[PDB]
Amino acid sequence: GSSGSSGLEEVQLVVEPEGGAVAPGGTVTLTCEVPAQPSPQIHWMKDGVPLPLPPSPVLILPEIGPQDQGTYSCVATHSSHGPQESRAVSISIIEP
Repeated sequence: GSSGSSGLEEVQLVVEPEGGAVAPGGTVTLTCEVPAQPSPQIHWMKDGVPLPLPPSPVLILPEIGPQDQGTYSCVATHSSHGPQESRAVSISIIEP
């Protein structure tokens, strides 16, 4: 958190659903395809730790559950750019 600072970010992480939640056993899609960059350096972190998976502009997490719950985030790193971490998406289970 923070007292109340306002900032911007080039990267626009897109999760599905947008809300960032799904039933216990669904499938989510983490799209971080930067508009300015065609094939930038896409990354995936879970709780401040690099997950064992190949870097791609599309990361689907089928069969989500309680263990899946957490907070993901895509980081873009390429020429004329720096370590920019997109908003953190907290994936949780919905109780319909």
